[PDB]
Amino acid sequence: PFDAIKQPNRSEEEVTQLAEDFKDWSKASNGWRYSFITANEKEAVEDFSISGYQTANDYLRATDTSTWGVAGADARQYIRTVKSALNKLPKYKGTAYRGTWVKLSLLNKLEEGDVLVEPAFTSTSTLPEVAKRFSVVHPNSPQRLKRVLFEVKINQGGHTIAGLSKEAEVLFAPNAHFRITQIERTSNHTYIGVETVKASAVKNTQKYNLYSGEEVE
Repeated sequence: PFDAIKQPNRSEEEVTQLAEDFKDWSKASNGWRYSFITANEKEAVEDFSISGYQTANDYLRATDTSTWGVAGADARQYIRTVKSALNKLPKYKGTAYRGTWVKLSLLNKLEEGDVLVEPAFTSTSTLPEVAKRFSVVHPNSPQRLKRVLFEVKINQGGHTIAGLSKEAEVLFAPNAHFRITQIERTSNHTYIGVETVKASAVKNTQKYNLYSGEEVE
Protein backbone atom coordinates (compact mmCIF):
# COMPACT_ATOMS: atom_id res chain seq x y z
CA PRO A 1 0.00 0.00 0.00
CA PHE A 2 1.21 3.50 -0.93
CA ASP A 3 4.28 1.96 -2.49
CA ALA A 4 4.69 4.84 -4.97
CA ILE A 5 4.92 7.36 -2.12
CA LYS A 6 7.24 5.26 0.04
CA GLN A 7 9.99 4.83 -2.49
CA PRO A 8 12.87 7.22 -3.02
CA ASN A 9 12.37 10.14 -5.35
CA ARG A 10 13.50 9.63 -8.93
CA SER A 11 16.19 11.92 -10.38
CA GLU A 12 15.47 15.43 -11.64
CA GLU A 13 16.23 14.24 -15.19
CA GLU A 14 13.71 11.41 -14.94
CA VAL A 15 11.01 13.52 -13.32
CA THR A 16 11.51 16.23 -15.95
CA GLN A 17 11.22 13.69 -18.78
CA LEU A 18 8.06 12.19 -17.26
CA ALA A 19 6.58 15.70 -16.99
CA GLU A 20 7.45 16.41 -20.64
CA ASP A 21 5.87 13.12 -21.70
CA PHE A 22 2.72 14.07 -19.79
CA LYS A 23 2.59 17.51 -21.36
CA ASP A 24 2.91 15.88 -24.80
CA TRP A 25 0.16 13.36 -24.02
CA SER A 26 -2.04 16.19 -22.78
CA LYS A 27 -1.66 18.21 -25.99
CA ALA A 28 -2.24 15.13 -28.13
CA SER A 29 -5.46 14.38 -26.25
CA ASN A 30 -7.35 17.63 -26.88
CA GLY A 31 -10.87 16.90 -28.14
CA TRP A 32 -13.55 18.79 -30.02
CA ARG A 33 -14.33 20.84 -26.89
CA TYR A 34 -10.81 22.28 -26.98
CA SER A 35 -11.79 24.20 -30.14
CA PHE A 36 -14.13 26.34 -28.05
CA ILE A 37 -11.56 27.44 -25.48
CA THR A 38 -11.26 31.22 -25.39
CA ALA A 39 -8.16 33.40 -25.16
CA ASN A 40 -9.15 34.48 -21.66
CA GLU A 41 -9.66 30.86 -20.64
CA LYS A 42 -6.22 29.82 -21.89
CA GLU A 43 -4.64 32.77 -20.13
CA ALA A 44 -6.48 32.03 -16.88
CA VAL A 45 -5.28 28.43 -16.80
CA GLU A 46 -1.74 29.48 -17.70
CA ASP A 47 -1.78 31.89 -14.74
CA PHE A 48 -3.38 29.36 -12.37
CA SER A 49 -0.43 27.23 -11.28
CA ILE A 50 1.86 30.13 -10.93
CA SER A 51 -0.12 32.71 -8.97
CA GLY A 52 -3.85 32.49 -9.72
CA TYR A 53 -4.58 29.58 -7.38
CA GLN A 54 -3.41 31.39 -4.23
CA THR A 55 -6.06 34.08 -4.40
CA ALA A 56 -8.75 31.86 -5.93
CA ASN A 57 -8.39 29.23 -3.23
CA ASP A 58 -8.28 31.84 -0.45
CA TYR A 59 -11.53 33.25 -1.83
CA LEU A 60 -13.12 29.77 -1.91
CA ARG A 61 -12.06 29.04 1.69
CA ALA A 62 -12.95 32.46 3.11
CA THR A 63 -15.61 32.72 5.77
CA ASP A 64 -16.01 36.42 4.95
CA THR A 65 -14.95 38.37 1.83
CA SER A 66 -16.30 41.82 2.77
CA THR A 67 -12.80 43.32 2.64
CA TRP A 68 -12.17 42.09 -0.90
CA GLY A 69 -13.91 44.84 -2.91
CA VAL A 70 -13.10 44.63 -6.60
CA ALA A 71 -10.69 41.79 -5.82
CA GLY A 72 -13.71 39.66 -4.87
CA ALA A 73 -15.45 40.41 -8.14
CA ASP A 74 -12.24 39.59 -10.01
CA ALA A 75 -11.80 36.38 -8.02
CA ARG A 76 -15.35 35.26 -8.87
CA GLN A 77 -14.77 35.96 -12.56
CA TYR A 78 -11.42 34.18 -12.48
CA ILE A 79 -12.88 31.13 -10.75
CA ARG A 80 -15.72 30.98 -13.33
CA THR A 81 -13.22 31.26 -16.18
CA VAL A 82 -10.93 28.49 -14.89
CA LYS A 83 -13.94 26.19 -14.31
CA SER A 84 -15.18 26.84 -17.84
CA ALA A 85 -11.72 26.11 -19.26
CA LEU A 86 -11.39 22.86 -17.29
CA ASN A 87 -14.46 21.39 -18.95
CA LYS A 88 -12.81 21.92 -22.36
CA LEU A 89 -9.50 20.23 -21.42
CA PRO A 90 -8.70 16.51 -21.58
CA LYS A 91 -9.75 14.29 -18.70
CA TYR A 92 -7.14 12.34 -16.81
CA LYS A 93 -8.06 9.04 -15.14
CA GLY A 94 -5.60 6.99 -13.17
CA THR A 95 -3.61 7.72 -10.05
CA ALA A 96 -2.38 11.11 -8.85
CA TYR A 97 -0.94 12.59 -5.67
CA ARG A 98 -1.39 15.57 -3.39
CA GLY A 99 0.14 16.64 -0.11
CA THR A 100 -1.61 18.91 2.35
CA TRP A 101 -1.84 19.82 6.01
CA VAL A 102 -4.87 18.50 7.84
CA LYS A 103 -6.16 19.20 11.36
CA LEU A 104 -5.28 16.39 13.75
CA SER A 105 -8.79 16.67 15.19
CA LEU A 106 -10.20 15.80 11.74
CA LEU A 107 -7.65 13.07 11.07
CA ASN A 108 -8.53 11.31 14.34
CA LYS A 109 -12.16 10.89 13.10
CA LEU A 110 -11.48 9.57 9.62
CA GLU A 111 -12.36 6.05 8.52
CA GLU A 112 -12.60 4.18 5.24
CA GLY A 113 -15.76 5.21 3.42
CA ASP A 114 -15.81 8.74 4.78
CA VAL A 115 -15.89 11.50 2.17
CA LEU A 116 -13.55 14.50 2.11
CA VAL A 117 -14.78 17.67 0.43
CA GLU A 118 -12.21 20.19 -0.81
CA PRO A 119 -13.63 23.73 -0.89
CA ALA A 120 -10.73 25.06 -3.00
CA PHE A 121 -9.66 23.85 -6.42
CA THR A 122 -7.83 20.54 -5.99
CA SER A 123 -4.43 20.31 -7.64
CA THR A 124 -2.74 16.93 -8.00
CA SER A 125 0.30 15.63 -9.88
CA THR A 126 0.76 12.23 -11.44
CA LEU A 127 4.31 12.33 -9.94
CA PRO A 128 4.63 11.61 -6.23
CA GLU A 129 7.87 13.58 -6.07
CA VAL A 130 5.98 16.71 -6.99
CA ALA A 131 3.28 16.16 -4.41
CA LYS A 132 5.83 15.63 -1.64
CA ARG A 133 7.43 19.03 -2.44
CA PHE A 134 4.43 21.17 -1.55
CA SER A 135 3.84 19.98 1.99
CA VAL A 136 7.26 20.12 3.63
CA VAL A 137 6.85 23.26 5.79
CA HIS A 138 4.51 23.71 8.80
CA PRO A 139 1.90 26.58 8.71
CA ASN A 140 1.18 28.83 11.72
CA SER A 141 -1.89 27.37 13.39
CA PRO A 142 -3.42 27.32 16.90
CA GLN A 143 -4.62 23.79 16.16
CA ARG A 144 -2.26 20.84 15.55
CA LEU A 145 -1.86 20.07 11.84
CA LYS A 146 -0.41 16.91 10.33
CA ARG A 147 1.18 16.37 6.94
CA VAL A 148 -0.93 14.06 4.84
CA LEU A 149 -0.01 12.52 1.51
CA PHE A 150 -2.95 11.49 -0.63
CA GLU A 151 -2.95 8.78 -3.28
CA VAL A 152 -5.93 9.71 -5.46
CA LYS A 153 -7.67 7.24 -7.77
CA ILE A 154 -9.24 9.51 -10.36
CA ASN A 155 -12.22 8.16 -12.30
CA GLN A 156 -13.99 11.49 -12.85
CA GLY A 157 -13.58 15.22 -12.33
CA GLY A 158 -9.86 15.57 -13.08
CA HIS A 159 -8.57 17.43 -16.10
CA THR A 160 -4.99 17.79 -17.23
CA ILE A 161 -3.77 21.37 -17.47
CA ALA A 162 -0.24 20.29 -18.39
CA GLY A 163 -0.86 21.01 -22.07
CA LEU A 164 -1.35 24.72 -21.22
CA SER A 165 1.24 25.04 -18.41
CA LYS A 166 3.92 22.33 -11.42
CA GLU A 167 4.72 19.06 -13.23
CA ALA A 168 2.08 16.74 -14.58
CA GLU A 169 -0.76 18.75 -13.05
CA VAL A 170 -4.34 17.45 -12.94
CA LEU A 171 -6.92 19.90 -11.59
CA PHE A 172 -10.42 19.60 -10.15
CA ALA A 173 -13.07 22.30 -9.90
CA PRO A 174 -13.96 23.45 -6.38
CA ASN A 175 -15.97 21.27 -3.98
CA ALA A 176 -14.53 17.98 -5.27
CA HIS A 177 -15.47 14.93 -3.17
CA PHE A 178 -13.06 12.09 -2.38
CA ARG A 179 -14.02 8.84 -0.67
CA ILE A 180 -11.42 7.28 1.66
CA THR A 181 -10.36 3.79 0.57
CA GLN A 182 -7.39 3.20 2.92
CA ILE A 183 -5.54 4.94 5.73
CA GLU A 184 -2.02 4.28 6.97
CA ARG A 185 -1.11 6.11 10.14
CA THR A 186 2.20 5.50 11.79
CA SER A 187 4.06 7.55 14.30
CA ASN A 188 6.01 9.01 11.33
CA HIS A 189 3.47 9.66 8.59
CA THR A 190 -0.13 9.67 7.46
CA TYR A 191 -1.06 8.40 4.02
CA ILE A 192 -4.63 8.35 2.78
CA GLY A 193 -5.93 6.65 -0.30
CA VAL A 194 -9.02 8.21 -1.84
CA GLU A 195 -11.21 7.78 -4.91
CA THR A 196 -13.06 10.55 -6.71
CA VAL A 197 -16.84 10.36 -6.16
CA LYS A 198 -19.79 12.40 -7.36
CA ALA A 199 -21.37 14.46 -4.61
CA SER A 200 -24.90 13.43 -5.60
CA ALA A 201 -23.90 9.73 -5.29
CA VAL A 202 -22.67 10.12 -1.70
CA LYS A 203 -25.21 8.38 0.60
CA ASN A 204 -25.32 7.36 4.30
CA THR A 205 -21.74 8.26 5.08
CA GLN A 206 -20.02 11.12 6.81
CA LYS A 207 -18.70 14.03 4.79
CA TYR A 208 -16.09 16.44 6.09
CA ASN A 209 -14.67 19.73 4.82
CA LEU A 210 -11.00 18.89 4.39
CA TYR A 211 -9.85 22.42 5.20
CA SER A 212 -12.07 23.39 8.15
CA GLY A 213 -12.61 19.91 9.54
CA GLU A 214 -16.31 20.56 9.86
CA GLU A 215 -18.95 17.97 9.05
CA VAL A 216 -20.80 18.69 5.84
CA GLU A 217 -24.52 18.00 5.59
